[PDB]
Amino acid sequence: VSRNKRGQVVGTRGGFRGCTVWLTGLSGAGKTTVSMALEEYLVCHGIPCYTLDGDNIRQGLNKNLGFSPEDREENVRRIAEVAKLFADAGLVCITSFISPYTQDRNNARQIHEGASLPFFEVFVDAPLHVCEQRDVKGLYKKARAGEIKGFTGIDSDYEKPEAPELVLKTDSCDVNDCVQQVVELLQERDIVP
Amino acid sequence: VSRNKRGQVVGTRGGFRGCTVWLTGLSGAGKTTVSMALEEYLVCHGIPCYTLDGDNIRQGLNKNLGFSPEDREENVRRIAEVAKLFADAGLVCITSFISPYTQDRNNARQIHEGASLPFFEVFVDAPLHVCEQRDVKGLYKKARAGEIKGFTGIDSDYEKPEAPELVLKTDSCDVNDCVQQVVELLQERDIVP
Ligand SMILES: Nc1ncnc2c1ncn2[C@@H]1O[C@H](COP(=O)(O)OP(=O)(O)O)[C@@H](O)[C@H]1O
Ligand SMILES: Nc1ncnc2c1ncn2[C@@H]1O[C@H](COP(=O)(O)OP(=O)(O)O)[C@@H](O)[C@H]1O
Ligand SMILES: Nc1ncnc2c1ncn2[C@@H]1O[C@H](COP(=O)(O)OS(=O)(=O)O)[C@@H](O)[C@H]1O
Ligand SMILES: Nc1ncnc2c1ncn2[C@@H]1O[C@H](COP(=O)(O)OS(=O)(=O)O)[C@@H](O)[C@H]1O
Repeated sequence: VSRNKRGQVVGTRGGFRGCTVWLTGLSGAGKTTVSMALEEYLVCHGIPCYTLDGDNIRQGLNKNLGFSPEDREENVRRIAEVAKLFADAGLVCITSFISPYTQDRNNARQIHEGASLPFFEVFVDAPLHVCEQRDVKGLYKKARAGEIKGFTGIDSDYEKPEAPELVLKTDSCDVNDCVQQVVELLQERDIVP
Repeated sequence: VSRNKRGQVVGTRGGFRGCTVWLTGLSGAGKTTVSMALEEYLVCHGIPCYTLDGDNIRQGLNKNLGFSPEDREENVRRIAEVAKLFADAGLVCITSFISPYTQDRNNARQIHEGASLPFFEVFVDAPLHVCEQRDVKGLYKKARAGEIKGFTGIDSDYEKPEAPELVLKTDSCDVNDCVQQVVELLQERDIVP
């Protein structure tokens, strides 16, 4: 069946709006918080969606991947292909992964734009020194202590987005305020009516 | 957000009905035909769904897998995890893969029933001699000729389902008739109202 027919039966608000909102950023930058609140926002506004994150991907589909650069590349590649299917199905697919390599984020975008599906890269941008100081899950302490090897920002590279569709300054917005900025982008791009 | 809230915004017909319809069977048994017509049927009845098949999975997510037993196991494992996400999102996920190994089909089921998501194994059951004689894509000729190695039914095993939820005798039903049997199962299980 065609995408337009999907858009008729997916959700109450007519129109096909499948797409992928690709969050990227350091550990503790707020990706989980923003993605969960974005999901709540969309559902409350009648827009079916689904979130892919480390919790539901790296314990399942990607349980056989570590954090070597090669495994992060394959992690993101698989996530991009799954997000493309969710977008093709008519859902707003929100992805919440560190995704530290420019090439793999751009490969994820190419998979979508080849299939003529919208792809929005959102750089969840908090300074590393802020993420370390808050250390919301204690991970940065263990990384400095050597108990987690190759942790992004400490012993593994994060390549900052140079051309995201949106930059979220999460040391300066509360959850709902950063969500409002994502909603504005989705309205501009005719995802959210 | 919860599954019940998803069921409110996914589709027009209220109620959460996410699940996976897992087709299994020999090449040429009719999996593609039945899955595509099932998708058409559900969409026409206002039920959002999505089909995973060799066309959209083995050229994308699973492009790095062959047909060794080990690669078929990983192929099915990844597909099962993706189907579980689609079911969790509230969609009827139709899968259309040979899935020749009992253990991997049962592992796929366990992934779903652990997450309390319904899983319906449909054995698309045509005799191998029938599939060979029709040879709808010419594949069986190339398998006998040695141009495709380890082709299911010729140089690779198909373990017949012993406990499917439904057996589809596709040498004896036309497309719509086999679809009607799947619809009956989904009605019995409160997926289709
Ligand atoms: N001053 C603030 N008040 C409320 N929420 C905030 C504030 N600053 C950031 N956030 C939100 O908190 C999450 C993490 O922000 P961060 O500054 O990394 O940690 P923390 O919020 O614990 O200070 C992000 O989703 C962000 O949107
Ligand atoms: N007598 C029939 N008339 C119409 N469709 C059929 C008939 N027998 C099978 N089918 C459908 O054709 C597809 C493949 O059936 P199969 O017998 O393997 O090949 P073929 O249909 O070319 O004879 C299946 O989806 C099945 O539902
Ligand atoms: N070495 C690590 N580097 C970054 N995150 C890690 C590492 N080890 C475990 N984690 C974590 O695994 C999740 C990050 O995974 P991803 O977002 O999937 O990373 S990515 O680089 O491959 O995109 C977080 O739960 C998290 O803190
Ligand atoms: N050696 C093969 N055995 C079975 N199918 C093959 C083989 N090589 C290519 N194909 C095909 O690949 C698809 C079957 O793939 P799957 O359904 O994904 O198989 S499975 O065994 O791993 O579940 C069909 O398009 C098809 O005919």
